[PDB]
Amino acid sequence: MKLFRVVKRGYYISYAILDNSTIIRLDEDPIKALMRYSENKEVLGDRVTGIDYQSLLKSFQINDIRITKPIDPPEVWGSGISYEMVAKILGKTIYEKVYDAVRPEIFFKATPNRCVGHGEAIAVRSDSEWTLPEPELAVVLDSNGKILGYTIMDDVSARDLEAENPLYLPQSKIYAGCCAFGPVIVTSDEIKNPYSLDITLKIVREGRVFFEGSVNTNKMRRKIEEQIQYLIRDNPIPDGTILTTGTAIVPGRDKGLKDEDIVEITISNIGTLITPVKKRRK
Amino acid sequence: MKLFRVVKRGYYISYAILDNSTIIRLDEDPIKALMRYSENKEVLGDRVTGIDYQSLLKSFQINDIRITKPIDPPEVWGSGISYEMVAKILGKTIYEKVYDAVRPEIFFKATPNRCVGHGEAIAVRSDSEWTLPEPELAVVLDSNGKILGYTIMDDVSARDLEAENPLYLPQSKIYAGCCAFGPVIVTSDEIKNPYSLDITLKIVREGRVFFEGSVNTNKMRRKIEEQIQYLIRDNPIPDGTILTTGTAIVPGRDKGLKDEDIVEITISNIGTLITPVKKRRK
Amino acid sequence: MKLFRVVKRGYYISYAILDNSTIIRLDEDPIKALMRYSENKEVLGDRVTGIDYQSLLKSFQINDIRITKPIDPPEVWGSGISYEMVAKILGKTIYEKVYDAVRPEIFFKATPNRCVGHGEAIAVRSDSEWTLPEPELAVVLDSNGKILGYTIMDDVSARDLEAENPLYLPQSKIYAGCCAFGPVIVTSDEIKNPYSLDITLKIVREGRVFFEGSVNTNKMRRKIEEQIQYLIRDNPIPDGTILTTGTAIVPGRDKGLKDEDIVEITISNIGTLITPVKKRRK
Amino acid sequence: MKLFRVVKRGYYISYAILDNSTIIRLDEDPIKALMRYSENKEVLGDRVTGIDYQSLLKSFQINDIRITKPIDPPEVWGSGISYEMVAKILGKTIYEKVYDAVRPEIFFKATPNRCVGHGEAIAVRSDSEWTLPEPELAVVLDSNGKILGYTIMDDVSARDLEAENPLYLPQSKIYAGCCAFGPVIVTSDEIKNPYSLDITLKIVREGRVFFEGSVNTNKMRRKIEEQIQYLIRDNPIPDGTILTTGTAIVPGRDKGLKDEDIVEITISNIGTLITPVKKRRK
Repeated sequence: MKLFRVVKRGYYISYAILDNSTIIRLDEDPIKALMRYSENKEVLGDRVTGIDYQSLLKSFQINDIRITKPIDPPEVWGSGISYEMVAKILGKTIYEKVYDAVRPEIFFKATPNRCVGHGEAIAVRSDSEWTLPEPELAVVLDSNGKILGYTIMDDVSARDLEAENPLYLPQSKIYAGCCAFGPVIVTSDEIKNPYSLDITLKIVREGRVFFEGSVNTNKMRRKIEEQIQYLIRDNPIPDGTILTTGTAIVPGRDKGLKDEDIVEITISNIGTLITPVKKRRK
Repeated sequence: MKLFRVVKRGYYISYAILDNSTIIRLDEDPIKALMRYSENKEVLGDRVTGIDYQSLLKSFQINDIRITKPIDPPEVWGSGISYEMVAKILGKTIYEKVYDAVRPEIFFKATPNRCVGHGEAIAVRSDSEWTLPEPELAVVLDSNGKILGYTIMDDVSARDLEAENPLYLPQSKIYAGCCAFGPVIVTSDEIKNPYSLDITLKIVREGRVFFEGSVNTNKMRRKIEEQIQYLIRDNPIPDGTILTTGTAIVPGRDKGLKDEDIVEITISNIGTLITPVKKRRK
Repeated sequence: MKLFRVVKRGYYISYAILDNSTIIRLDEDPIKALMRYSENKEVLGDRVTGIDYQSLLKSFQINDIRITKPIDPPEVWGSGISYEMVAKILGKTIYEKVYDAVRPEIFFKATPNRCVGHGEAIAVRSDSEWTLPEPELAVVLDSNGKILGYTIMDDVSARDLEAENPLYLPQSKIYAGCCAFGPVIVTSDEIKNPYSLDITLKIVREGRVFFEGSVNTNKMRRKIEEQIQYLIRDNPIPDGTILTTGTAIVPGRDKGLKDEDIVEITISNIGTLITPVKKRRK
Repeated sequence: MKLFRVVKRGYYISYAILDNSTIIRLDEDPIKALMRYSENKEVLGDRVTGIDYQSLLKSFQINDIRITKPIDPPEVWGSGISYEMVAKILGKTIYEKVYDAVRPEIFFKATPNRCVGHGEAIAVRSDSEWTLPEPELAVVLDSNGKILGYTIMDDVSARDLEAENPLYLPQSKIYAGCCAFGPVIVTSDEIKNPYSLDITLKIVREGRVFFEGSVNTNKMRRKIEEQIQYLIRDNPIPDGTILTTGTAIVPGRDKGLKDEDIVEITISNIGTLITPVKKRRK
């Protein structure tokens, strides 16, 4: 099952694609719907025609329906340095110490209103000279830490403020439009092996491929279930929480984002998340 | 006005004390009520007798009413190193670089369900050997960053995990019972000078004053309005957000919290916030 | 307990008077509150001062509080010809046949929005030349038919349309402002004997006692519990239904109501319900 | 447009048939949806397949969907003696006086919870020996009295209690299961001439046509818009009110309903409303 959501005259409607490319309109709340599928694979709703999923992906809007965030995630948490490869602890950089330590990095990324979806604008902080997208695999979680599905997430990071001091990390990570995900949430059975997926980042400036990069999830050192385990320890998370698993694609110092740019992120079996860039006014 | 809230048979009731020690039961939501007072000092409700504010402070519960968090803060943000006085940037420690830099530290502290109030238990992470309370002045904010009132907050911090690596800071700061505040929210006109208040920390173990410390807010280097300014920049905050302003009282390596302890925090004009300690099971 | 309700800035607040003239503000819905008292006589709320019940009765409004209907009755049912003393069945008038028959009269009187309260205007139909108030004792009922309390009701009746044909009875009885009740609902234990109460009707025109009449409930032939029994038979009634028990005070053909009139109805132990009259425009 | 509604796992879903036999699932509340069509004929929703309208009509339930009342009518009002052809006024029977008078009969029939729909059981009062169905054309109304659509209604009447005394009419007309309507609500443009429709009543006992009768609406003396006019005069009605227009098909004294019977009512362009009969236990 692949689940997406549209906004129509100020209200939401959630749809799901079954393997045979038939579209079902959901009776239930999308998060609630994912928990059900996670148990017995039952889907409650009616089969619809006239919903052009393929056009929605390309054109975002058709008539009076517009695609958006597939769900409203109550909490979004991140996890950095999970692939194989200035502030320093006794000679070693903080990043490489965490790479080797038992305890992974876990941080609070976003609230639902700080997130955007397919075809909506991510933002660059008014006071950042160097902001990069971080293309990551992300998981949707229930309150016990059970994986309800997968999606593409863009962990938008004001890399310059982070470099200045690791104590500025929250300011670098949490802001309006700091996070984008979609275009769907694929159920768990739609991905046989999560550690064998291709993630591709493209930044597009005035029709020009300004950056192109790729990495496969088989290069992920720190496994997903360990990230989950450390996230939920003594820490209650609501149903529909998203944990974003980290990035391997890191553009250079010169590849910093700016106004009008287009960030396209592709992951096998999920699709391509396209977000325009809007630079904040001081 | 001094505003508190009780839980009675599974529902909340909000009350407010006017200077002449008369208690008013509120018609409005407490956050909504604070926004009103912030404009024209109007309070909507009826005068009540039989509500023993003074007993509630000492005994927490009377008959079927129990005092709790005065409001449900949609977001709680912290701000460290704001008073005058290992990871390091070119010789200098990360903490002292932020002490001198233009940009203050701002971090996401808690969601409302991760907070507790007067007479409820703060927690120590199951995997922390050294956790300290951080006694701080805290402000209640509207969406524009206007100060709606003041309160006492305990920024409960797993100091050992933080010391190990600054990237563990979120794990050290965000968990169930990681934050406590109360016992009231005092309106802005109840504090003529916020930079002239006495904050006192006491940890009590088996009847014993295990730690006692004090500092006055006139020692606050980084001012409050600057913390607000940096918090809201490109970052939308909901009505009733609490920003906690930082601590000067830091117990030693040997004064780490444990099960059954009592943390009492006193600030002039606000009162005394008392929270028992509960140590988490692995 | 004597329970009343005010409207304050577009919202309701319910209060209750305990025998010792102390006023309690209710935590619960008034209908829900009556069901509780009906079981164990428990009242949930806080004691208030500054609510001037006695002024409210006389002046209707004080500052920003105005007295109104004590509850929103989901259904209002009437019962005619219950005291001892043209359409006709085999010589006898329909009214006198029902007087003698086993089966009492039961009719649907009003929906909640067709009702008004103490100090609000009852109406006369635009097409009625002869409308009279019918001063009656009324009972508040739970879904099983248990008496939750008593009140005063004015069954406002377009007597001329009724006289023309008994099939016009619904049109004579159901309209905007066709019904008024209050000023309180007295709990069941506040009336030792319901069949020993004085009901008094006064119509007041330009300061003038235009009509004065009285009757005692000891003259009630058809008992209340029989009316209840016939009302609920095969007929589900919601909690807080009001059944009005019938009238003995009937003004003459010349005493028909008109614009600006004042209808005052008094019953022992309950009080005096005052409603101005407004004549409808064609 | 022809609009119906199902109950599925404790919740409602509303569908509409467009002339070309395509089924649309509604985004809006059905009453709200009818008001929209009444203005500009716009319908908000998605085209569905797999909803077998024709099976629903015949079998009531398929899988986990069951057809029911097409809407929840806030108020149901009746109107008797509207076709061309003991209590008496000066020699003439009350019924024939109303037949000739300017003022039609209007009565309150039911609340929504006293109504049932296609395939659900109408009831006979436990104390009625002679109850008949009254097959009528019914209109759905907005608050101004504008006709939003048409439906079939069964005005179930305890004819014996009515005959005994016209003051028992409410008891004869208002009870649990006293009213049934459906199976759809047809929009106004689906009926070119409301005064040219065939209404057919069949009572079925153990496979046997126990009664069969028919009449055409061209025999309706008292017109519909006059009934509306008299209904709303000084009397506010909510959106989605149903007014039932009266019957011409009256079975004999021997054709009284009983347990297990099947009442089938057919009207041109609307369909056939089928309701089993359940006799009440004393």
